[PDB]
Amino acid sequence: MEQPINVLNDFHPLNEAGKILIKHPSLAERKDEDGIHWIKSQWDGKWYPEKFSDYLRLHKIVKIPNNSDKPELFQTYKDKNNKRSRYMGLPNLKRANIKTQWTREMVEEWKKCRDDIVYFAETYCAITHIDYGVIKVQLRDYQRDMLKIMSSKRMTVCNLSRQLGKTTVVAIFLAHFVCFNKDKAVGILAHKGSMSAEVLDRTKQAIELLPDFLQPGIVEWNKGSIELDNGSSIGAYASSPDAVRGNSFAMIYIEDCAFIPNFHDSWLAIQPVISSGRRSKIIITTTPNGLNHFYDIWTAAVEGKSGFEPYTAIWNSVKERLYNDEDIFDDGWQWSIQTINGSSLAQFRQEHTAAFE
Ligand SMILES: Nc1ncnc2c1ncn2[C@@H]1O[C@H](COP(=O)(O)OP(=O)(O)OP(=O)(O)O)[C@@H](O)[C@H]1O
Repeated sequence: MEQPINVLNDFHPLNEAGKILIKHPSLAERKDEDGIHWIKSQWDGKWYPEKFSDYLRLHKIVKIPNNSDKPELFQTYKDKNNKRSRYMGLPNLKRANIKTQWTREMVEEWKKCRDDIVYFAETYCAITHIDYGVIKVQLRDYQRDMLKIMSSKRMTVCNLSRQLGKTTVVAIFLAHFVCFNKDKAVGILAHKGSMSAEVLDRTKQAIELLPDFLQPGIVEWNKGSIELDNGSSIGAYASSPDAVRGNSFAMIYIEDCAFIPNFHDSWLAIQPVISSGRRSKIIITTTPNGLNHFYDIWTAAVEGKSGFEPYTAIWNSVKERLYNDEDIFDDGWQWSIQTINGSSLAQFRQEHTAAFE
């Protein structure tokens, strides 16, 4: 007699020792509904179509309407044809201090965006589709949760895995912050100034696609910073105490925190900012890098020993990974095995499961 009767013959390297970290898909609940077969995921308890074709089919493909002739359709309207209203002849950018008249519905739609960040993102923000082109973004569940937390909590620390599309949500969040808040100076810090400039570029891209009524008048538009008519701005800097002390930020965003050398001095400098009577917001995102400065920040937050709200998302947050090479749902069995085999368990744990090793 070989292994017992009712024991699966499929094994996974992630289930390295007596502990089952990933359950085989054949053990999952199944059901038929809406004319197709569904399988329940062990990662979020949600139902997913068995066929990738259905998973894709169920996604809404909607383009960002191009309308520069009907102001009555203010939601998609942008007066680019009339260069006068344009910021230095720039078609997609609105000029500052341009006295304008609004209707009642316009004020309500503007307020709705100001108070519902997720609605704002999925109605006026977009991503580029390889073939369908530039379309409205359908936020992944983790992106939706991340947006809500960054917006509702004063200070947030995010421990993420790699390649989750997090820059997309950060850009949207920053665009939302400066477009619906007045006199807010935002500072983006990273190891290298060029890294911060990239985060700023993604944020500028989001603001550029916005319709006239949601888009603030542009006052400044540089590679290292921008300023809007409402007095809000964003600046890209290289992390250092000087950069922190050098400006009075209403919000500081730190990119890839665990990979910033000697971040300790920057962290110390940020303490007065945190404890300031102005109630500044602090947002940190990064993938882990061992037991260094970030591990200390993360642990304090998880332990509830600081004012930071912890948030985490790992490899299974990207649902396309839950379908195998044959376009069949397998809850990520194959994707994780190939990723581990192509690297190692240690690399996978750190890069894809946000472990501190
Ligand atoms: N919710 C989403 N729906 C569809 N596509 C998305 C979504 N979020 C991100 N993407 C796509 O993922 C791609 C990469 O995203 P992004 O640049 O944010 O990744 P990142 O956070 O910089 O990390 P990495 O570059 O390592 O993936 C983009 O081309 C974007 O179109």
